[PDB]
Amino acid sequence: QRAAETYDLLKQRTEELRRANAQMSLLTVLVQVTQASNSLEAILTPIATAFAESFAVNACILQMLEGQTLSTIQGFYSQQGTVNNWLNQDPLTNEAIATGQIQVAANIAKDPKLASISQYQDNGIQSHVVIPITYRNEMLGVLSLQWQQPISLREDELTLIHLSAQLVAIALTSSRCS
Amino acid sequence: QRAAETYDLLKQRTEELRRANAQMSLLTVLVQVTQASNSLEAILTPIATAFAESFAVNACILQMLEGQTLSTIQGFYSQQGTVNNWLNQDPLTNEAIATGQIQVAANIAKDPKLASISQYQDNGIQSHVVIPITYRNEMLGVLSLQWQQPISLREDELTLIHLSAQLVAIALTSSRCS
Repeated sequence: QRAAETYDLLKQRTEELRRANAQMSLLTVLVQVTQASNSLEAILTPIATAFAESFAVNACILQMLEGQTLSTIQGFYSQQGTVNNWLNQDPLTNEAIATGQIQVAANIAKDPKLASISQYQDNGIQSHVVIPITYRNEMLGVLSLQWQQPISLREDELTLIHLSAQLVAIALTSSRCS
Repeated sequence: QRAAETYDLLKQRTEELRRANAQMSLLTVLVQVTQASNSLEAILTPIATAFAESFAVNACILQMLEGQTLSTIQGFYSQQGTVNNWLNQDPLTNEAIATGQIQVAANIAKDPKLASISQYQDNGIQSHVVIPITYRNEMLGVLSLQWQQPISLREDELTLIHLSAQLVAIALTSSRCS
C-alpha cells in the first residue's frame, strides 16, 4: 500500500537531513576554530582534524605553499601511529598545485599513473582527494584526504569539499592578521 | 491510526530539512561573495543583501567601525525606496558596540527605551536585531536586521545569526589583504 511508500520517504528525508546537518557541522567547526586561534600555526591541525572526522579518512594533511613548493608549515591527522607526508612526491598533489582544481582518485589501483607509486602502496592508500586551498586567485596550500578503501563521493559531498576549502582559504588569509 | 502520525513526521522532517538547507544557502552565498570580491567595499552590499533575503527583513545594514564609532563605510539593502541609517542614534546598536553581544528587540512597542524613538516610529520598525561583527576580539562593525512586524526568532535562527556574523567577521578581515 501507499502507506509503505511513506516509510520509503521518511527514511529518505531523515538521511538527507542527517547529511545536511553534518555539512553544517563541519562549517560550524571551521568557523569556531578560526575564531578561537591567534595564529596560523594553531589553526592547521584542528582544521585537518575537522576534515578527518567529517570524511572518515585514514588521514588528512593541510600543507602550506610557498609559490608552488610545499612549505614545512602544515597540520595533520591520521588514524595511524604516524603521519607520512609524501605529497611533494605525489602526482595527484602536483596536478592540484598546477591546475588549481580538485583532484579525485576514487580508486588508486586504476590510475596507472598512481598504482605503481611505492608510497601509495606502503601506506595502503586506495583513494585520494586533494583540493587546492585558494583565496581569490592566491593558492595558499593543499588539503589532502586519504582512505584505505575505494570511495565513491556523492554530489553533496563534492559541493561540501568545494565550499569547505573555500572557507578554509578565507580562514587562513585572515589568520595572518597582527 | 499510527499511519496518520507519519504525515505528522514527514511534514516535520521536510520543514527541518527546508530550514537546514536555507542555513547552508546563506553560508554558501557569504563564502562566494567573499571569494568573488577584490576589496572590502565591494563585499558589503552583497552581504547585507544576503542577510536581507535569508531573514526576510524590511532592511539590513552592515556598517564598519572605527574604534567604537560607526564609519561612513557600509553596505545595505531595503525594501523601501531609501535606506535610512540612524544607527548612530540607536540605543540598541550602542549596546551591541559596548557589550559585544547580539541585541534582540523582538517587539519595539515593548522596549520603553526604544518605543519613543522617532526613528523607529517613522520607519515603522517593530522588531530589530543587531549583532556585532567581531573577529577574534576585534569588533569590525555591526549588522542590523529590521522588520515592520514583531518577530519571534527560533533557536536555529539564532544559531545561524551567531555563526553567520562570525563568518562575516572572518570574511571582512581577509578582504583587507593586498
